[PDB]
Amino acid sequence: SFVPFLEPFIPHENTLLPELPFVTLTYAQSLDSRIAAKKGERTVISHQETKNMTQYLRSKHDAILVGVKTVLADDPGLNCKLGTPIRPIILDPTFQLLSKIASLKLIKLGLSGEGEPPVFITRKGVVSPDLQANLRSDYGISIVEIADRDVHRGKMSWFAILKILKDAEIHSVMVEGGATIINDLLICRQNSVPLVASLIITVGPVYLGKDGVEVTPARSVKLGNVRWWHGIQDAVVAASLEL
Amino acid sequence: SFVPFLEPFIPHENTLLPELPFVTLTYAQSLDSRIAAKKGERTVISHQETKNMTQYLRSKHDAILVGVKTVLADDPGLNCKLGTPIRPIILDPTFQLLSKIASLKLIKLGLSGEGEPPVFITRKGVVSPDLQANLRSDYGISIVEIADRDVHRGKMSWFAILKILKDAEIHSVMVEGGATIINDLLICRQNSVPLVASLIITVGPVYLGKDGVEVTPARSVKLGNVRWWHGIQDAVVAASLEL
Ligand SMILES: NC(=O)c1ccc[n+]([C@@H]2O[C@H](COP(=O)([O-])OP(=O)(O)OC[C@H]3O[C@@H](n4cnc5c(N)ncnc54)[C@H](OP(=O)(O)O)[C@@H]3O)[C@@H](O)[C@H]2O)c1
Ligand SMILES: NC(=O)c1ccc[n+]([C@@H]2O[C@H](COP(=O)([O-])OP(=O)(O)OC[C@H]3O[C@@H](n4cnc5c(N)ncnc54)[C@H](OP(=O)(O)O)[C@@H]3O)[C@@H](O)[C@H]2O)c1
Repeated sequence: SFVPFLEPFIPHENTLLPELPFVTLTYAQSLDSRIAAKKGERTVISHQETKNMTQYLRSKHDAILVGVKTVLADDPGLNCKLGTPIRPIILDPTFQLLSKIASLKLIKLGLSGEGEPPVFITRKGVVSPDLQANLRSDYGISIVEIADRDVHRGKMSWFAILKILKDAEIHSVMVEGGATIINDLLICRQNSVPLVASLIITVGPVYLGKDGVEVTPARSVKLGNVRWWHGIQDAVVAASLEL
Repeated sequence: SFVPFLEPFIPHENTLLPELPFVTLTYAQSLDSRIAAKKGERTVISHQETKNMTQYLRSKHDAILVGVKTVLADDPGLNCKLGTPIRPIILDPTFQLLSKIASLKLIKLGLSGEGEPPVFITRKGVVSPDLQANLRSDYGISIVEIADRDVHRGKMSWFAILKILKDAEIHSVMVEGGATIINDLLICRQNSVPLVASLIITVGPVYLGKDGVEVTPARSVKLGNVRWWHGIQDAVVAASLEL
């Protein structure tokens, strides 16, 4: 199955950037490299054989990270079906989700103990210190702020985010999407060294077409240590990013 | 290997559109569904194991088809390294390749006997009857014209093309690219029946990025009879198109 297949790619000590958590970038794509169907169309890409794999990967990571738009589009739970704890991290620069906090599935799971209470990553001063105290008391939420010095062209530095997480004793983070985060992380380097340690992609045998949500990085990206797995319907490629 | 994997997908007689050849649509893609690198960058997608697979598929087809821009970009051979004959078919509506005829690898192979002399598919009256006689004498070229009735908004009808090829006793055609032709054939139906009988895709473990040549159909497309294979570097998916 996928367990021996993934054994070299689950978080491990041989990190080229030890001030950062072990970063897994992982997503499910159609053949034409879409990760969501067009607006109004149901998204069916990954089948249960590879959904199980994703749950297994979540059991090996301290944290799971997605962007606001993923939260808005999917209302994900962001816990682990095996029952191991995993900390949800939401990249929400202006805290758009504030008005939905009481409705979110990830908030509910944090309150029911079926999940861990989330961390939202925002720009400086987006959430006032007393709003943070109320949200922390009412929902268990933490707010983590990125200084303006670490924001370039309106994008928070991935290095700054990961260093904060690592300093909060998050030793491994599973970044699951969406397309913006995937595209940025695929090309993000620190002195030629990729921040992503493991890249694990489910390929579903479907086309979602030109109006689906596309993944493609701004330049070409070479992979190393490639290994393929497949089941009845889906295939999975695991790899590292080349220098 | 890939031989028993491909046995259900190589040309066979159980065809739903017997006035057409058996059509295999087959290409090599990056993970981000690009079939060629950005302008001026080298395109390395398919590794030797699947290059061998492509040559094996050519040995099962009467004909191989590409568009002009593929020929311009790649100057391809379009023969079969196993030594079996395969007829090159070039979709070239205005015969842009006229000026390059003497230089093209595929013409040289036709003249050397390592390949078969090509067929060019043009609009009506693009190549005068005595230019065709000369080109047929000087290079072995055949010109096939598509009637104006079968051309809509500049695009020739695939149903008309394949009918002509079938009527010329091409019983199976391997359509290899490029993106324009792949995108069109992925959605092309005749009374809900796809013209493509087999879809065979090599996925190479690489991203070519946003400036590469993208494959993605204009709407979502479902697959049937999905089967996966993988080697040391590449994966391969074989499927039919769903009704
Ligand atoms: N099939 C799969 O595996 C899979 C997995 C995950 C998600 N998805 C899909 O992905 C789609 C969404 O993708 P998306 O690209 O639209 O959204 P996304 O990547 O989840 O979120 C993007 C947003 O997050 C913020 N953000 C991300 N990186 C940032 C950075 N470095 N600095 C600052 N802010 C940053 C920005 O928020 P602001 O707009 O507030 O600046 C940005 O607009 C959904 O349809 C979802 O279903 C699919
Ligand atoms: N990795 C792989 O498997 C693979 C395989 C093949 C090709 N490729 C790459 O693909 C690129 C070519 O893609 P592309 O989309 O530019 O070219 P293409 O599909 O080979 O040719 C497109 C051109 O062919 C003509 N054409 C196609 N369908 C037609 C139709 N139904 N009716 C009339 N004319 C039609 C038109 O020529 P006019 O402009 O004269 O109308 C059109 O602009 C090249 O870079 C090549 O390297 C990659």
